Amino acid sequence: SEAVKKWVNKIIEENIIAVFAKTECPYCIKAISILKGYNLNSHMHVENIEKNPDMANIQAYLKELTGKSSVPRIFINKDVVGGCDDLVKENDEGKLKERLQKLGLVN
Repeated sequence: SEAVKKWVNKIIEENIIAVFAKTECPYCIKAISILKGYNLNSHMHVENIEKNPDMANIQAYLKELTGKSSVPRIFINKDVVGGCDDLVKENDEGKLKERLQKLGLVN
């Protein structure tokens, strides 16, 4: 499906911070909360792909893009961050803040 791929692409390209998530997902909630803690709300889009008829297609495409089909899947300025664990590593090690500084998202 070109359609599914184009829809996912639009989400990643039109939002600096793009998070693909599912319903009642602790790690999705944690990742989104960490990102909102940097006051990134205005440039964040969260897509619940479980509430979607094409969940499997979306997950397969996210795996083609990132190596994993699991949610959360996190992109920042179209770059692959990965899952919540990747986000936690970047956050603890200063990489996330550097990412956001280069985007003028954090002082």
